[PDB]
Amino acid sequence: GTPFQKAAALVDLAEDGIGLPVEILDQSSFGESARYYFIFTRLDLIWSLNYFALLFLNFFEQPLWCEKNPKPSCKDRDYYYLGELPYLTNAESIIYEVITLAILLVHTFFPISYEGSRIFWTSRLNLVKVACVVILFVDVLVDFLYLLPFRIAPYVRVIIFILSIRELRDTLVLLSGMLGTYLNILALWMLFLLFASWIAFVMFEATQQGLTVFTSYGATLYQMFILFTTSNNPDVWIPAYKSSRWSSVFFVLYVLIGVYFVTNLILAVVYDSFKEQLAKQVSGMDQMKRRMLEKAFGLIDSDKNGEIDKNQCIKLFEQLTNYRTLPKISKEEFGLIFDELDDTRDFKINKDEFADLCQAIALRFQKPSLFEHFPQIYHSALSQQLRAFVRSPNFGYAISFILIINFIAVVVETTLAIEESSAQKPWQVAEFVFGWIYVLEMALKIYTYGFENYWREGANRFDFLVTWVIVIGETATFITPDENTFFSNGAWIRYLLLARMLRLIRLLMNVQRYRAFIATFITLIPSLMPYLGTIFCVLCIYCSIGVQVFGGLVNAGNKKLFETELAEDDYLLFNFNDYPNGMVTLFNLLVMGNWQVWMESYKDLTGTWWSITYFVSFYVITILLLLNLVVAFVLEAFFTELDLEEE
Amino acid sequence: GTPFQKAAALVDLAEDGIGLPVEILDQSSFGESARYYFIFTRLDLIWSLNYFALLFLNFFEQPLWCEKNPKPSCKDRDYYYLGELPYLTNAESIIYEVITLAILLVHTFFPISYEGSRIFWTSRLNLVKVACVVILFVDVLVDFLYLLPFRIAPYVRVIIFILSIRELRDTLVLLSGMLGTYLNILALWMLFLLFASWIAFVMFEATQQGLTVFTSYGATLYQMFILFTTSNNPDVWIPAYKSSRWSSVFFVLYVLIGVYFVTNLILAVVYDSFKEQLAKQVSGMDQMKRRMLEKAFGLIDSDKNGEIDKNQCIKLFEQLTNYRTLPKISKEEFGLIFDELDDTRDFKINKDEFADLCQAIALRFQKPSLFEHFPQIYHSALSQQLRAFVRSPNFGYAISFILIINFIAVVVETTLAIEESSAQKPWQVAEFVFGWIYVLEMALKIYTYGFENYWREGANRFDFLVTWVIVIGETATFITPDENTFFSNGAWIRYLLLARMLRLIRLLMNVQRYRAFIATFITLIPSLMPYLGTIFCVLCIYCSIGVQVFGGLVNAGNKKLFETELAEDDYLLFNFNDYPNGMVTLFNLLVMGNWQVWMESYKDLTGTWWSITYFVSFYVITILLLLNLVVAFVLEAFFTELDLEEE
Ligand SMILES: [Ca+2]
Ligand SMILES: [Ca+2]
Ligand SMILES: [Ca+2]
Ligand SMILES: [Ca+2]
Ligand SMILES: [Ca+2]
Ligand SMILES: [Ca+2]
Repeated sequence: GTPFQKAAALVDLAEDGIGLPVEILDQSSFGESARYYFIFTRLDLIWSLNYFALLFLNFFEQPLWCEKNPKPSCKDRDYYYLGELPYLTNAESIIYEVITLAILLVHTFFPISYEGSRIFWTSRLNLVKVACVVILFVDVLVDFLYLLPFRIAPYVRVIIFILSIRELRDTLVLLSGMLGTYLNILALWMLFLLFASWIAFVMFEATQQGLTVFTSYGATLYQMFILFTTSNNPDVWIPAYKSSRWSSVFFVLYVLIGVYFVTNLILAVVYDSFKEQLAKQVSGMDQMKRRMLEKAFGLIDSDKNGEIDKNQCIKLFEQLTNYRTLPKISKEEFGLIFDELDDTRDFKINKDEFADLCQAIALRFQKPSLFEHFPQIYHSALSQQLRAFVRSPNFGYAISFILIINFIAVVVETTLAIEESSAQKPWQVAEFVFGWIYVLEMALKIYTYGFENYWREGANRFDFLVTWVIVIGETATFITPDENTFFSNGAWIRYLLLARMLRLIRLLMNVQRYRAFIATFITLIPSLMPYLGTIFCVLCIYCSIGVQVFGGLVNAGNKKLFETELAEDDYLLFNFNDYPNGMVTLFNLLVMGNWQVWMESYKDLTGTWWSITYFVSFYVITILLLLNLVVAFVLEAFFTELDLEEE
Repeated sequence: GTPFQKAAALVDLAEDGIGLPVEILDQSSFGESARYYFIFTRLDLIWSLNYFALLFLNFFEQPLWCEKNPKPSCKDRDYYYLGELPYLTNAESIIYEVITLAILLVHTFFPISYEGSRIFWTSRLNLVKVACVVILFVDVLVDFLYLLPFRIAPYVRVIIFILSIRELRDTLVLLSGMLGTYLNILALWMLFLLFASWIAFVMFEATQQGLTVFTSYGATLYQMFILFTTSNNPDVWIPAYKSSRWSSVFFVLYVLIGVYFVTNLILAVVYDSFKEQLAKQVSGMDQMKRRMLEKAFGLIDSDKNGEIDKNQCIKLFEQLTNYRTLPKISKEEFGLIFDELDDTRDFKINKDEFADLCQAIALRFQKPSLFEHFPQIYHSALSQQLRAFVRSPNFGYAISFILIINFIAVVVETTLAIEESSAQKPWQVAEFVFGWIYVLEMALKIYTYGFENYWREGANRFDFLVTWVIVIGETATFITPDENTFFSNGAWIRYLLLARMLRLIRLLMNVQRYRAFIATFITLIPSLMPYLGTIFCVLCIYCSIGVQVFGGLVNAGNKKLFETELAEDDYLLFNFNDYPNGMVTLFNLLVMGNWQVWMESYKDLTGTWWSITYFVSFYVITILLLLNLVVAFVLEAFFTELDLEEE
């Protein structure tokens, strides 16, 4: 067993908790596990595609209320206000499920090769994975045999997706940590609602407002909760205002105190609890990483000199360069990283000085063109003058001028968006000219900056891609002047218009203050991804629940639906019949926009007051816990960067 | 001229920028100015009452649209949806205005006595004050003569009230400072709205959504601005969703980006700018305060020894204690203040050590009963055991037990809130007993702690007041059992029930985690008062404007009003006919609850697209700038208080 291989495995496990167990490092037959692990990691993209396909299966699955026999079969996509996504027949669903299950079974049970036997079965996460996959196998086998209270496949596959990604698991652990403090603050919020509703119930006992709205304590509590959400602020206390204008003072006090005090208090408590949870998790990961790096360093130096020389550290570099989970490293980057790692400047790396490897490896991003093969062309008087022009600050001025002229052309073109394509050809030719000038611009920029220097930064690659896609689109439009179903259609023209509008957005980066804010947003989006994914999974679970319980109560032939708020407001296309319909309905409830319309209506269709436990629990878990968290991150990023400029 | 008098004036000016001018300190005839200033400050409560009466005059003034001759006179409070506040006739209005104007004229022109002549006419604040008062005098004289485009008195007296209070002036200066940054971020927000609306206009050109909602660029910009506030989130893009379910992706992107990027960015920018404004203002005030303290210290020490001996420093306090604008100081507190001021512990105060006078004076709040006059009663065997009981921790346990019994009794009372008073007398006697037990409790607490000890803290005073207030009412209810219009009325019984329920809040006072949050809420409001006052003044200005322009367009006989959103939603009692009606309508717009209903409707009644400039500006100035600032203070207070414990 080569010690450098064990050190490379330890570095992989030090970068993140995913890796080989520490209990297999010194045991015999180490390379056999290593090769199997490497082959497994070669297919991470395949595994990711499989998991995403497993999740996206739910969008196309036939709803359970179609599994029965409604009086019209649900192929009439308009009767039940469904729409726009196809349904897999039994054969398609079965073959798709079998494909996904085969890939999942290979993925789940493959670790047994490189984890030994006892280690695989002694891990809680692996036990949960195997339990989920065996439940999935039993469920699909039952489906095959039948061809049943309900199908448990959506929930189990969503759980598999959640625990297949490290970030979602971390988010769930953090939410579990927060749960206690969240329940504590929820108790105070509930006490405030209960006392305020009791006060309102007693005050408006025999008044006109107590005979239409606050009929009992339960109705008063319900309406006061809705009012706390400010979804019906003027509506709820119109009778009180009409009977006595002084009654509005109490409701103004309630709304103001509730909204500002309670809402901001809940947000602050959630942010504090999540910050403490992050502190604990990050401390745990940091200690694990430090311990793993210490073990690796102790393993490497078998001479016990205390420091690592040049050749040994280089050898470690090409031993660990084989992993795909670590950043790519070049040849001279080996020496560059070794030089950067040295802090005491002694051509050697200390035990504590080596504890900064993970940060150091992905830190260079620097350093030469292929245009210097022929020096008779690159070094010329006209070439030199053009090279002087390209870095001249007036080059950006000229580009901005061309962009403004393009802006004028696009605005005048959109002005005549009603007239037919008879007079559109001169403008199309002009935009062809503009696109080809932009192509000349990018080609000249490549011809100046070189190839690799042009490819180092990512924004330049994005500009590269957008320029090519827009120019190939405009060429496809131009070189085919005859009518065709792929070039004379208005959709292609609209796409071309949007392409020019994005190219005109490019202009907005001229203003430094706006460019800073756009850069802050763009940098923020990757860091907000795990929480958005957790919200997406929660919406998936709630959509499964809503299709299960509120399945087909909204129809075109229902009688008691047309007396509800949903039909009167014309939201009947926002329902829980489909999976996509649930995806959009939970988005509409996700913003508190007329959110009580659904809760009022489905409570009527279901016929029980228990159904609101679905929506209330949705509001309490999603809006008060997750969205508050997202808003907290957005505010924190903006506040930190804002303080960063003046600091 | 006594130097100690000049030092006292300088210390008064060092506490806050309000005081005598610095240019009269060395001039002859100081006591004449000092006595006039002292007499003036003796009437600060009268001045405050006068200013508040001037501000509250607007609530009762007859609306201008009544000064004309409508077909029915506006004494019909039901025809124009007015109500509940009386109108002053011409004589009452004239006499009230003359009284207020005379008092304010005395207040404004009095500083001429103690400030010389040139100094009074060389201050910008005095110049604007005299301009406001002369404009008010001209306006009231014109009103008297007439017995006219519009009445300028409301705005003028609102500005007089605004600049009569130092905190409102400071808030206006800070808003003027923020105006530039707020305008920049508003420009960015407007660019976002403009381009998003253009993209939506060209996307949905010939679609069903472009033929009903996005008819033109102006209508699209209007609807997208409304959608930015999520006031009509599902409503606006129903046609797009019904024609193509994929069109919802664009609107989901727009709404999410708006709500979670732009709104929070505006909030962060406003908070950062305002925090910088506080930094500048507080730095200026602190430097001015230190300069004034240095001048005072240089003035007092005429021996130039560099430190003040004890007796002279004590003598300074008898001179400076005559001002009503400085905290009260007791005779024996002089030595304690002198001891606390001394940091180097040398029985003397240094030049730099004198910088902490304003902080030190209002800092002691410590240091004894009158019950010890007879020692034969207080020092008794039973009295000693009672003293042991009262400080025992089980005393609070017994109090809580009594409170829980009171809870059970009052809940059972409220259950039988429908039955009349025959069975209500046993419960009335029960609450008679409970209130008198609480009276025994508070009197016993006085007897064990003393009188001044019972009076030092303010919460004890509040408990004192509420105990007497509730017990006098409960005893007046019982001692007069016959029917009366002041004791047998149901309103009095309801007041008694609310008083008891408010008393039961003490139970929540026990839970430490809830106690901290309630304490933070109580402590925050004193610090939030100037901003709420600024918002109140802005609402006053907008109410004056709305009554002026949207005066009587909402009637019971209007034809085009019943085709608007206002009448259909039954908000007609929320209008701008009155001043109180404007006070509540601006509150409903102040919270974004169905806020576009008014803006849609008055745009129809006025018949111009310019009227929305009233509401849009109201959104831009109040909600984006002021309410965001209030939310920032609430968040900051909660966050700092929460982080205090873990630190
Ligand atoms: Ca790893
Ligand atoms: Ca070594
Ligand atoms: Ca070293
Ligand atoms: Ca003063
Ligand atoms: Ca002295
Ligand atoms: Ca000293």
